[PDB]
Amino acid sequence: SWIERAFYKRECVHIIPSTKDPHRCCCGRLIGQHVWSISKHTQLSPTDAFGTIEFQGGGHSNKAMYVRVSFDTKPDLLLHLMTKEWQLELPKLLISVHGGLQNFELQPKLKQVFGKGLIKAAMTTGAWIFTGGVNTGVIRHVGDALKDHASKSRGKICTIGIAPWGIVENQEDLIGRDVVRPYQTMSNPMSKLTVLNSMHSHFILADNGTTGKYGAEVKLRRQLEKHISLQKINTRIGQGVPVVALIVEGGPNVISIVLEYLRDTPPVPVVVCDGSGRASDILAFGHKYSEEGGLINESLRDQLLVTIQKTFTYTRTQAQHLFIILMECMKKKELITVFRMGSEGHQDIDLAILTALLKGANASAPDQLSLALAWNRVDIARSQIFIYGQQWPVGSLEQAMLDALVLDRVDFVKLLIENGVSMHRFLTISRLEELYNTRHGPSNTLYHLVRDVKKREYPKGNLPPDYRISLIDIGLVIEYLMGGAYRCNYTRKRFRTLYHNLFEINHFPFPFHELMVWAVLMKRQKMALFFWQHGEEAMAKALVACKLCKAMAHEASENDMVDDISQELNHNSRDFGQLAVELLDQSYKQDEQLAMKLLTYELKNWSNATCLQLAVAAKHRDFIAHTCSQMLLTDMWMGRLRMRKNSGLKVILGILLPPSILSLEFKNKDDMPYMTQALIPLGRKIYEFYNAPIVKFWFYTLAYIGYLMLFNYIVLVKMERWPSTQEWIVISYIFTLGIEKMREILMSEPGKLLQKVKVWLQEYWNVTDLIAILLFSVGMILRLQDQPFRSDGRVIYCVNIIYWYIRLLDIFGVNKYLGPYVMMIGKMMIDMMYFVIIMLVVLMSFGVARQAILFPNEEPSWKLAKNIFYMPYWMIYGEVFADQIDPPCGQNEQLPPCKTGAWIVPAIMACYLLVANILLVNLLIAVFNNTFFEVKSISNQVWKFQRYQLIMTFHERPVLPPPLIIFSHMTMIFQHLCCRWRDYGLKLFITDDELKKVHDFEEQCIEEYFREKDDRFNSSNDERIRVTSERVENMSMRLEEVNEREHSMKASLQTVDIRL
Amino acid sequence: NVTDLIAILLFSVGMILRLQDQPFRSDGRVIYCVNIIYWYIRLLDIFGVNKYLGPYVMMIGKMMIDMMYFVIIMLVVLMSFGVARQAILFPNEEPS
Amino acid sequence: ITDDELKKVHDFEEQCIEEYFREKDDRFNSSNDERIRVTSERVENMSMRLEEVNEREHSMKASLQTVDIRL
Ligand SMILES: CC(C)CCC[C@@H](C)[C@H]1CC[C@H]2[C@@H]3CC=C4C[C@@H](OC(=O)CCC(=O)O)CC[C@]4(C)[C@H]3CC[C@]12C
Ligand SMILES: CC(C)CCC[C@@H](C)[C@H]1CC[C@H]2[C@@H]3CC=C4C[C@@H](OC(=O)CCC(=O)O)CC[C@]4(C)[C@H]3CC[C@]12C
Ligand SMILES: CC(C)CCC[C@@H](C)[C@H]1CC[C@H]2[C@@H]3CC=C4C[C@@H](OC(=O)CCC(=O)O)CC[C@]4(C)[C@H]3CC[C@]12C
Ligand SMILES: CC(C)CCC[C@@H](C)[C@H]1CC[C@H]2[C@@H]3CC=C4C[C@@H](OC(=O)CCC(=O)O)CC[C@]4(C)[C@H]3CC[C@]12C
Ligand SMILES: CC(C)CCC[C@@H](C)[C@H]1CC[C@H]2[C@@H]3CC=C4C[C@@H](OC(=O)CCC(=O)O)CC[C@]4(C)[C@H]3CC[C@]12C
Ligand SMILES: CC(C)CCC[C@@H](C)[C@H]1CC[C@H]2[C@@H]3CC=C4C[C@@H](OC(=O)CCC(=O)O)CC[C@]4(C)[C@H]3CC[C@]12C
Ligand SMILES: CC(C)CCC[C@@H](C)[C@H]1CC[C@H]2[C@@H]3CC=C4C[C@@H](OC(=O)CCC(=O)O)CC[C@]4(C)[C@H]3CC[C@]12C
Ligand SMILES: CC(C)CCC[C@@H](C)[C@H]1CC[C@H]2[C@@H]3CC=C4C[C@@H](OC(=O)CCC(=O)O)CC[C@]4(C)[C@H]3CC[C@]12C
Ligand SMILES: CC(C)CCC[C@@H](C)[C@H]1CC[C@H]2[C@@H]3CC=C4C[C@@H](OC(=O)CCC(=O)O)CC[C@]4(C)[C@H]3CC[C@]12C
Repeated sequence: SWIERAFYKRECVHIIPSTKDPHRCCCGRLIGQHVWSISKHTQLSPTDAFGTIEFQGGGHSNKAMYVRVSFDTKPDLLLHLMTKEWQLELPKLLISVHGGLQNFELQPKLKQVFGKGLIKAAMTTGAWIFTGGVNTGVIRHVGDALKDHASKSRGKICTIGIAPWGIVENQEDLIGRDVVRPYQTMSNPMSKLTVLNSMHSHFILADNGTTGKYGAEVKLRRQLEKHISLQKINTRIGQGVPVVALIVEGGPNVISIVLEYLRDTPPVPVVVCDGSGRASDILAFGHKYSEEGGLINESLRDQLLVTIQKTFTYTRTQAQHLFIILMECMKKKELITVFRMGSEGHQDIDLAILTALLKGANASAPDQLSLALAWNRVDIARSQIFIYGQQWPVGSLEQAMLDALVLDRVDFVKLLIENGVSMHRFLTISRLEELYNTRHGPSNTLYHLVRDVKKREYPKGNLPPDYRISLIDIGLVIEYLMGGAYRCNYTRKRFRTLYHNLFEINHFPFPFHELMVWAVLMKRQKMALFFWQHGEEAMAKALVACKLCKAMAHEASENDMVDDISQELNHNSRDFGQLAVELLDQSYKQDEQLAMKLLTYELKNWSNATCLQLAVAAKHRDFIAHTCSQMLLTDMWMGRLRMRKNSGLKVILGILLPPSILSLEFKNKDDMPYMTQALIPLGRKIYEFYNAPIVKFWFYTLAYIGYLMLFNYIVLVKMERWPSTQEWIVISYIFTLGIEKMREILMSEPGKLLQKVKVWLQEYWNVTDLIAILLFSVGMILRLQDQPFRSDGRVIYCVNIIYWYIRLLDIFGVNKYLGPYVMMIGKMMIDMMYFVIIMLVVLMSFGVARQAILFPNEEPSWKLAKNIFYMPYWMIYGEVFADQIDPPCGQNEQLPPCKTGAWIVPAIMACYLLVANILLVNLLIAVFNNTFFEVKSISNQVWKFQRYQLIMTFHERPVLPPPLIIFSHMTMIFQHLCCRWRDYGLKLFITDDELKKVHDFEEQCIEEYFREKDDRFNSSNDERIRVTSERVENMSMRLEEVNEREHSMKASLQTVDIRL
Repeated sequence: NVTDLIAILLFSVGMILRLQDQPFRSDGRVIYCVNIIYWYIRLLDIFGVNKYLGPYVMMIGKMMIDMMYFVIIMLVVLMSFGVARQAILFPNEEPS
Repeated sequence: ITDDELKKVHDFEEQCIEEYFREKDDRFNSSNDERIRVTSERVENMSMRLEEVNEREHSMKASLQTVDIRL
C-alpha cells in the first residue's frame, strides 16, 4: 500500500492533436483510447501497475518485481523502495550498460566473452546492472548472458532494467496492485512495441504519459545513478560506490552519454567493447589513433569524418558536429578503457572493468584496497594494488588488516601478511576487543555464552544492546567452555591489572593464539584453519579448538538453538581433532622422543596443562589410541624403571622379595622426568621402585586377591559369636577401602560437595562400590548381634562375595586382551537384555498355560507365580523334566484321573522348546556374531583411551595397599595439619632451550604435513585429470585462434606473392 | 486382525462352555489357557513400537521360514529314528 | 496453509528443484569418465586440425620459398 501512496503516475488527458495520423495523438495512442503538461496536459494520480511479473514461456521461469513511476520522481524515494520494499542491499558496484536501441548481432566469441565477463563481474562484486529494460539489442545480449548464467550457476544477479512504460507490449497485462501478473515472452513482429526482457530481476518502468516513444527514462536513470553514487559504501573510509559505464555498439546518442559521464563531478569511467560496430568502433578507432588526446592530425580526422558519414549515414555538418563531440570526449582520454578482442586487451572484460574502476577512482592505495576488500577480489588486489613500487601510507596497512579481519576475508589476510604486515606489531588489546565486538561477517553464538557467564557470575540477566564485551568476559567464556580446572590467561591477576591500568606491554607475545581463540569463538572456520598453520604450539591450539568446538556445540544444543549450528560446530571439532591426529602422526614419523616431549611438556599459555591432558579432556579417542601416546603411556606406567622385558614377574618378585628390588635396571635421573609439581642409592632405588604405578598396581592386585581369599575362608567356614582374625582383616579392608573412596570423593575437581558427589557417582564402578560397602556394613552390624540376625549377616556376606568376584574384572581390565573382552561383554549385554525380554514373553506364556492346565483347583498363593517360572526356565538348559512331560494317569499300573486337556501340555511344550532353544538362542548367536567386529574395534579403541585414566588413578593412589592404607592416610592427615598450621597431571618442565628445539620441531612437522598434503593433492588422479582437461580447453581455443591467424597470414602471403 | 478375530471367537466359545456346568467348565478353562498363550504372544504388538524391539520382532518373523525348512528336515530324520526304534523294541503290538 | 504460505512453499520447491538438477549437472560434468571422454574428443579434433595446420604450413613455406626465389 506504501507503493501507491508514495509513487505517482501520469495519464494522457490532452486536446488530441492529430499531427500526421488522425488516430495518433501527441502521445501516440488511439484517439478513443484516452482514459509533461506541454501539449499533453497530463494529470497526476496514484499508480495502478506494480507488483510481480511471472514470465510465462521463454524457457526458465523467473519472477521480476516491477513498479510504474513518474519520470519526475525524486531518486531518494526510489532508492528507499529498492532498499526496503524489494529487500535489496546497497551494491558494492553500479554498472550502467548503454547501447543501440536497434537489434544487432555481434561475433560469437565476442558475445561469449562479453557475456561471461558481465556475469562474472556482477557475481563476484554483487553489482547492480542497469539496462534499457526492453528486449532490444544490447539488453537482448545481456538477457542472453543472464540466460547462460541461469543455465550454469548459483548466482542471482541483480539486473534492474529501466524502460519507458509506454513502449512495453501488453500494458494492460501488467495492471495490478501487489498482484502477480503473468506475462507473455512472445513478441509480435508487426507491432512496433517491444516486450520486456525475460531474464531481468526488477523494473523501474517510467511513464512520462506518452506511449510508443523513448526519452521517458534517460533523465530518471541518470539522477538515480548519481543519487546511488552519492551514497557512501560500507567501508566508511570516505568514498561512495563506484560507477562504471559499459558501452556496446551504440548510436549517435551514446557519444553524448559518454560526454555526460566524463564531464561530471565525480567522473565516471567508461569501458567500451570492440567488434560490435557503429559508435563503439569509431570510439576505438579514435582511441588507438589519438596521440596526445585531443591532438589529432588532419588525415585521421578526415578518416573519422568519412567513417562517421558512412556508418551513421550522416551529412557533412552532422559528421563534423559528431567529430566535435568526439574530440570533447577525447579531451578526457584517460578515463576510457577500450577492450579489444584477442590481442593484449586484458583478454577479459572484467580485468578491464575493474582496473577502469581503480584508475577512475584515482585515489590513494588504501581506498583501492578497501574497494577490493568490499568486492572480495584478492586477485585484482594482488595484480594491481600490490605491484612493485607502490607507495603505502604509514598505518594504513594495519587499518586494512583490521578491515579484512572483521569482514572474514581469509585470502586478504594471506596477501596482507605476505606483503609484510606482522601480527606481533599489529595485534593490541584494543584491536582484539574491537575484533570481539564486531558485527560484520557471519553469525555467531558468542553473545549467548557471554550472557550465560554474566548471569552465572552475577545472578542483570540479559545484557544491554550497547554492551562492550571485555576481554575478561571472553576469559570467563574460555573458563566455562573448557571446564575442569582450566584458568584462561585473561582471568589472571596480571592481565586484569593491565586492563585496569590501560582501560610493547599491550602487545601479545603469541598473537596467533589469540587470533585462533577469536576465530573459533566467533565461528569463522577458514580463519581458524589459517591461523592454525601460523605460529607455534600447533597441537595445543588444535586440541583447545577441538574442545572449544565440542563444548560450544553441546551448549548450542542445550539452549535449543538452531541444530545446523550444532552440527557445524561438531564438524569443526572433528576437523580440529583430525588435524591434531595428523600432526601427531607426522611428529611420530620424524622423531619419537621429540614427539613424546611435544606431547608431555607444560603449556604455560594454556593454563599450565599438557597436550595429553587436553586430548583426554576433549575425549579425543583417536589421539590417545595413536601409537606414540600409547608408548608414552607405557613409559608413564613403568615409572622410573627400564625393565621392558617379561613384565609382571619381575615386579611381583620385587614386591614379595625386597632384596630383589636392587637387582633391577633403573632409569636415569633425567631420562624422562614426569612430575606433578616441580646407602642413599639403595634408598633412592627403593623409593623409585615403590612409587612406580605398575608396582602400586601389582601391590593393589595382590592385596585384593589376598582379601578375596580371606573372604572366601570366612564365608565357607562357620563363624562363632565373635569374628575370627580373618574376618577382622576382611572388615578392616572394607573400612579402609571405604575411607579411601571417601578421600577420592573429597580430593576431586569441583568445590561444592554435591558436584563432587555427582562427578564421583558418574562412574558405575564407584556407585557399585558404595552400595557394596553399605551392604557390608549392614551385614556386619546384623552379624555382630545374636540369632537370627547372624544368619542374615552371613547371607549378606555371600551376596557381597558375589560382587567382589565380579569386581575382579577391574583388575582384569589392565591386560591388553582381557580388558577389551570385558567391555565387549558389556556391549553384548544389551542384545542379551532384548533376548531376555522375548524369552520372558514366551516363557511366561508356556508357564501360565502349563500351570493353569495341570492344576485346576488352586487357592490364591504365591507358589503359582513360582511354578510359572520354575520348570520352563530350566527347560532352556537341557533339563526337560522327562518324568513330568506326560505321566501315565487314568489307569491302573490306581493312578489319579486324567486332567482335562492334559495332552495339550506336551504339545505346547514341544512348541515352546522349539521356539526358545532353536529360534531365539540361534538368533542371539546371529546378533552376537554380526555385531562383533564393530563392537570389538570400539572396545579396543575405548580401552586404549582408558589406559590414561587407569595410569593417572594408580599414580595418584597411595603407595600402600588398602589393608595397610590407614598408615598412609594418617601420614596425609598429619601432613595436611602441618601445612595448615604453617595440578593433577604428569608434565615434564623443560628448560628454555629445550622449549626452543621443541617449537622448531613442531614448525618442521607443520610444514612437512602441509605441503606434503599439497603434494598428495597435486599428484592425485582427479586433480591431474581436471588440470589436463582445463589446459586442453585453453589449448583448443588458442589453436582455433592460431588457425584463424594462419589463414589470414596465408591470404596475406598469397596477396604479396601476387603483387610481386 | 484375523488372529484377533479367531481369539475373540475362541474366547466366546470358551466363555459359553464355562457358563454351563461340568464337564464343560473345564473345557472352557482349557480354552482360556490357549487364549492366554495368544495374548502373551500379542504383547509383541506393543513391543513393535520400540526402535529396537520392533525390528527384532519382524526379524524373528523373517527367520521363521528357515526354521520351517529345518523343521521339515528334522521331521524326516526324527520319524525315521522313531519308527525304527518303536518297531524294533516292540514287535508284538496291536493297532493303537 | 494459507495462500502466502503456499507461495513460499512453492518457491522453496522450485529452488530445491533447480538445486538438485544443476547440481546433478555439476556432478556429471566433474566426474572422471565424462572429463576423460571430453578430453579424448577434443584431442581428436585438435589432432585433425593440427594435421591441417601442418599441411597449410607446408604450403605457406613453399610459397615463401618461391617468393624469396622470385625476389
Ligand atoms: C598375595 C596373594 C597372591 C596371596 C595372599 C593370601 C594368602 C597368603 C592367605 C589368604 C587365605 C589364607 C588362609 C586363610 C585361613 C587359614 C586358616 C588358619 O587356621 C585357623 O584359623 C585355625 C587354626 C589356627 O588358629 O591356626 C591358618 C592360616 C590359613 C590357612 C590362611 C593361610 C594364608 C592364606 C592362604
Ligand atoms: C593383607 C591381607 C589382605 C592379605 C595378607 C596375607 C597375610 C598377611 C595373612 C592372611 C591370612 C593370615 C593368617 C590367618 C589366620 C591366622 C591364625 C591366627 O591364629 C590365632 O590367632 C590363634 C590364637 C587366637 O585364637 O588368638 C594367627 C595368625 C594367622 C596365621 C594369620 C597370619 C597373617 C595371614 C597369613
Ligand atoms: C553368581 C551369579 C549371580 C552370577 C553373576 C551374574 C552377573 C551379576 C554378572 C556376570 C557377568 C557380569 C558382567 C561382565 C562384564 C561387564 C562389563 C563391565 O563394564 C565395563 O567395563 C563398562 C564398559 C561397558 O559397559 O562396555 C562391568 C559390567 C558387566 C556388564 C558385568 C555386569 C554384571 C554381570 C552381568
Ligand atoms: C526369561 C529369563 C531370562 C528370566 C526369567 C526367569 C527368572 C525370573 C525365574 C526363574 C527361576 C525363578 C526362581 C525359582 C525359585 C525361587 C524360590 C522361591 O523361594 C521359595 O519358594 C521359598 C523356599 C521354598 O519354599 O522352597 C523364590 C522365588 C525364586 C527365587 C524364583 C525367582 C524367579 C526366577 C529366578
Ligand atoms: C507357549 C508355546 C506354545 C509357545 C508359543 C510359540 C508360538 C505360538 C509363537 C512363539 C514366537 C512367535 C513368533 C514371534 C514373532 C513373530 C513376528 C510377528 O510378525 C510380524 O511382525 C509380521 C512381519 C514378519 O512376519 O516379518 C508375529 C508372528 C511371529 C512369527 C510369531 C508367531 C507365533 C510364534 C511362533
Ligand atoms: C504381562 C505379564 C508381565 C503379566 C504377569 C501377571 C502375573 C505374573 C501376576 C499378575 C497378577 C498376579 C496375582 C495377583 C494376586 C495374587 C493373590 C496372592 O494371594 C495371596 O498373597 C494370599 C492372600 C492372603 O492370604 O493374604 C497370591 C499371588 C497372586 C495369585 C498373583 C500371582 C501372579 C500374578 C497372576
Ligand atoms: C524384565 C526382565 C529383564 C527381568 C525379569 C524380572 C521378573 C521376570 C522377575 C523379577 C522379580 C521376580 C519375582 C520375585 C519374587 C517372587 C516371589 C515368589 O514367591 C514364592 O516363590 C513364594 C514361595 C512359595 O510358595 O513357593 C514367586 C515368584 C516372584 C513373584 C518372582 C517372579 C518373577 C519376577 C517378577
Ligand atoms: C520335527 C519337530 C520340529 C516337530 C515334531 C514333534 C511333534 C510333532 C511331537 C513331539 C511331541 C509330541 C506330543 C507328545 C505327547 C502327546 C500326548 C498325547 O496325549 C496322550 O497321550 C493322552 C494322555 C495320556 O495318555 O497320557 C497326544 C499327542 C501329544 C500331544 C504329541 C503330539 C505330537 C508332538 C508335539
Ligand atoms: C511320510 C510320513 C509322513 C508317513 C507317516 C506315516 C505314519 C505316521 C502313519 C500312517 C498310517 C498310520 C496308521 C494308520 C492306521 C492305524 C490304525 C489305528 O487303529 C485304531 O485306531 C484302532 C481301531 C479301532 O479299534 O477302532 C491306530 C493308528 C494306526 C496304527 C496309524 C499309526 C500312524 C501311521 C503308521
